Amino acid sequence: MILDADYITEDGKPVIRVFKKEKGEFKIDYDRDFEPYIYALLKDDSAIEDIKKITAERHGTTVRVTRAERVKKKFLGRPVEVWKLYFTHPQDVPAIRDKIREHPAVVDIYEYDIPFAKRYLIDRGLIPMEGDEELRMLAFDIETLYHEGEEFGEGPILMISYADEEGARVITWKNIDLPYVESVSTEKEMIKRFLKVIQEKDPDVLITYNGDNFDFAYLKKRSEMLGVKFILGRDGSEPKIQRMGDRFAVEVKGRIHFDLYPVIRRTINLPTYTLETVYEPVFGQPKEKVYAEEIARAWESGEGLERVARYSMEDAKATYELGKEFFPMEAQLSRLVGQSLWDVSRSSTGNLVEWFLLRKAYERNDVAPNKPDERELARRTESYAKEPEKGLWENIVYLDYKSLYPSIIITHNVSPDTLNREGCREYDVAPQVGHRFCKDFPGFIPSLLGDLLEERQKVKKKMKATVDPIERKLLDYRQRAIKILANSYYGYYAYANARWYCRECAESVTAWGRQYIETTMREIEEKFGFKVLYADTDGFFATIPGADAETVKNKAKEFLNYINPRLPGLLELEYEGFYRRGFFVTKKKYAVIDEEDKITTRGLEIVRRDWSEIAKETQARVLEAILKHGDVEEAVRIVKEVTEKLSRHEVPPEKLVIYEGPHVAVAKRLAARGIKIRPGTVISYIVLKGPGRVGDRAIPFDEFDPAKHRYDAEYYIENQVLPAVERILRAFGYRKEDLR
Ligand SMILES: [Mg+2]
Ligand SMILES: [Mg+2]
Repeated sequence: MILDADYITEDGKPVIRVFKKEKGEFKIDYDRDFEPYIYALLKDDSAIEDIKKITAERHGTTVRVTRAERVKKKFLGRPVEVWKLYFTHPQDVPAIRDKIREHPAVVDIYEYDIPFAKRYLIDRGLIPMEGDEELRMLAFDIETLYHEGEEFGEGPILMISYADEEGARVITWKNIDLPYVESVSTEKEMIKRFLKVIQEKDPDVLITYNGDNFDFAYLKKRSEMLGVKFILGRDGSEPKIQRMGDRFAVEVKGRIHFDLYPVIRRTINLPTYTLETVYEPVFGQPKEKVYAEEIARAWESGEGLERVARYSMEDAKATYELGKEFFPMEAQLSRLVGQSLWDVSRSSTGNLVEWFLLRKAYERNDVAPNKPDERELARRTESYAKEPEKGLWENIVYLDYKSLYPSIIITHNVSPDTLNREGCREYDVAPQVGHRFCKDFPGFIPSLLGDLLEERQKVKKKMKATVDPIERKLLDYRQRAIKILANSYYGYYAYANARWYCRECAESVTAWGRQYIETTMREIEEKFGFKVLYADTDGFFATIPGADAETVKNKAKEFLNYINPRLPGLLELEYEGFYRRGFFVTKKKYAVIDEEDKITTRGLEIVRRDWSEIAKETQARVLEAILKHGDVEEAVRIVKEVTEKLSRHEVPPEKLVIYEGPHVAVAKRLAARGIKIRPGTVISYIVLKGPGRVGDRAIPFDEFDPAKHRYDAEYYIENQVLPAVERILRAFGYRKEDLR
């Protein structure tokens, strides 16, 4: 199994290194014979003898064109000739290319910014992560003493923990009694201990959380002074700290540094992500955080410390198992796309599509377009972008659309190379946007999308016919990845930095989308007696007013296999679900309840950061009276009861606690217990009645006596409780005033 590729240089020449892991042992294939190159379109062949003499310099030495050969290719569905120019070292390219294209006989130059090792993987047709191999993985984390007045680097490494299928321990230079900790002389001897560990297990994959921006940039700095050589690469080098966007990323030769942060900030959507945050949504339960306890352990020798140890092995374990959760999808994405997991786990879907197109382009001898320069990219930033029935309804079906966009792309053959072509004998016309797409031949993108979809279907048959749990799981992920990629083409067409950019294609796919949803919703109403209540870009909610639940489910099935044989191409409507009751507020706000009594809402619940218990309980009760019981007036009543108790200081002070000027206040009775507070802390308080603004006197929930402190009743009624139900009831005709 190919893990990755890079290159080094001897006496001015590149040498490719492919890191493999096959049948138990690590291997390194070297290749001294690959050559860098680019392309050029010349106004007349006679100019090459001029171009072969252009020159530049690097490291004080002269750089030239090695060889030049005339070649036949395809550019946007039009045959054409170009010259392939070779060189000696890949870095020669960045230093001589500009000159070559500012020559008069040059229309343009192509494929001059494809990194050498990826160029190699694509041209030699090698595909990383392809086998059936078992890779040893292992995570690790460090803990450093907070030195208030920072100077990033200053302050030893208190702890460092790792995690493997074989347990999970912690190593330290202090004394601590626990069946899983380790104590040694100094931090230096700690760091040497750490290195000796990895050297022993020799992991193929190292897992971390934000390891690209903290953990490696620390173990390093505080090692240049402890006088130790932080060696981890199977080649004996130190981790290579590179630069991606405006932040950084770290690489470890021979291995694979998997940083969860990027993936998670893309696979799971949350308001504020955090190791303990993201750990709960993945599979069940909590962990603990926000310490200033490091300060306590620093001042006392005894303990507090023995608790902080737990924190560590926990970061370490919570890390090893989340990584074990997102590795499969990222590995299949790598195999599907043709690039390493290091790069794939750190890129956007837009880039995944690009890397996929460049490979196919080479495969089919299609020359690639260039990325946008400052101005082109400047233009490409001018963006592109009915009402729901009102009231309470019942016996509702939701009809889903299967692959809407990629479906339209294939059916109408929408591609940059088929756009408004001259002399086209057969073509389709884009709805309101009159663009003509030629059908005299298959379009570049369309063909590839078509091949992808039927591929997914062959994997599904295989997944439904295999009986082994391990193969079934593998085929399942491979199957989902084709889906993620396929549903990314539409967005790609409108991606400013995209090589195969096409605004006429995007607007068109969007226009056809509305025509199809329009005609489908018209059929079901005029020929089957339904009434559409809400519509999305894809599916829609509908029902037959005053009919039995089974009468609606069955009538909807009759509709499906009546409209599909009538729909062109691969598009289909698919039964999705049934709901007993629901109401739709605006273009993206609604609430529904399934038969099992489960309630779902979109854009209605608390998006706050300062929510409280009593505010969350009341909104839930309002939604239950309406959806589970179909009683609007009962909801309205429930909201008055609550504001009444809360106005008569009767509400149990427990449900009033909140997490994260009022803050400036909490920082006082806290800075009293000698507890300092900076940006990453725990702020749990309760609002009280005070001599100033209605929401500025609060104190830690600790300091609370049912006879020394009362609670600011109006803060809860106005800032919190009402704005948690106002929008829902505003849809049934009520206002703020009918709630107090
Ligand atoms: Mg950490
Ligand atoms: Mg830790």
